[PDB]
Amino acid sequence: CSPGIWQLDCTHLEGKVILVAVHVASGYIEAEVIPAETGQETAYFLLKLAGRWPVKTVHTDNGSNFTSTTVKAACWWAGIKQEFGESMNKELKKIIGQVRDQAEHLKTAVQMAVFIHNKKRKGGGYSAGERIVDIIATDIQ
Amino acid sequence: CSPGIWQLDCTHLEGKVILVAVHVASGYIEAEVIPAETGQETAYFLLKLAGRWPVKTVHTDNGSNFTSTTVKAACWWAGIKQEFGESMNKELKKIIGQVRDQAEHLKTAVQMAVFIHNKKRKGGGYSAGERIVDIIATDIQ
Ligand SMILES: Cc1nc(-c2nc3cc(Cl)ccc3[nH]2)c(C)c(-c2ccccc2)c1[C@H](OC(C)(C)C)C(=O)O
Ligand SMILES: Cc1nc(-c2nc3cc(Cl)ccc3[nH]2)c(C)c(-c2ccccc2)c1[C@H](OC(C)(C)C)C(=O)O
Repeated sequence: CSPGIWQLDCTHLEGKVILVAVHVASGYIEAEVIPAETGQETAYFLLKLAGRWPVKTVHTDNGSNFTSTTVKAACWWAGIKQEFGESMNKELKKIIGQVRDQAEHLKTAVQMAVFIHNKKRKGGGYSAGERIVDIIATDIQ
Repeated sequence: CSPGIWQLDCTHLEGKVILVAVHVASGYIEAEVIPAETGQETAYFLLKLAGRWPVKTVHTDNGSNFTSTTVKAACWWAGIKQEFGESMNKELKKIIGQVRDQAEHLKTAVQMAVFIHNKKRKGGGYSAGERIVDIIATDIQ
């Protein structure tokens, strides 16, 4: 599938909000514990994302997430469009579960789990980390 | 130069602290406005970094930055080593200066400037964004 498609959603765990972005074509993840599930947090996260990867369109499973003028301003500025028409959210949460006692804060456990997931070779042998980079460079060259 | 070398430092602007990571070989940047210049912030940032890129060693211009047990725990966990033996900090700040009135918060202006810098083609024609991805994939293949 297309190299500029991302999925963005918020799970909850321990009374906190985890924003999770998946690079659809590769399965690569960025996630962030956010204080509140708001347009401002989402806008900000999108700007961070877009400055790091070529982000053409973003899908979500909660469309209402994308209605705030704040979010609209961020996709306007970065040049992003919504997607209208895995779950890595289960798996990520499987991994957080495993590493939870290795860290005091949920946020640290999240980043441990992002790390584990992104490196883990899918022997059949690339990792998600290796695939996104290969796909985006592939698509340069 | 080696594809797993990163530089990490904190500039100040408007009474706030900006953590800036540079991928040395490419000139690609990740930056983040942090509330305080502490070991905890640095540790956390390093975990985020390492889960996204293959991070072998990290250089800094303030070695004392890396002495806290907190920071040590993060490079231990992610498998990172210090570097002992551009400035993109001028340039980044040039760009923040330019975009400042486009955003209410310093943090947004930072992310705008990271975006601008990472995409900007160095016509001679790749961007920093294109080079890191090419270098890391290059180094896979
Ligand atoms: C709060 C916190 N405190 C300490 C910690 N620092 C210490 C310093 C001393 Cl002197 C003794 C015990 C100590 N424990 C550590 C070592 C970590 C840490 C855990 C795993 C990997 C890297 C660092 C965290 C961590 O939070 C971040 C720093 C990443 C924000 C967490 O959520 O567990
Ligand atoms: C605080 C804030 N508020 C609003 C904003 N939202 C609005 C909603 C309405 Cl209804 C009217 C005016 C509005 N202005 C916007 C549109 C932005 C924004 C600026 C540039 C690109 C994307 C979003 C920010 C922004 O901060 C983040 C959201 C990115 C954390 C900033 O620092 O300027």
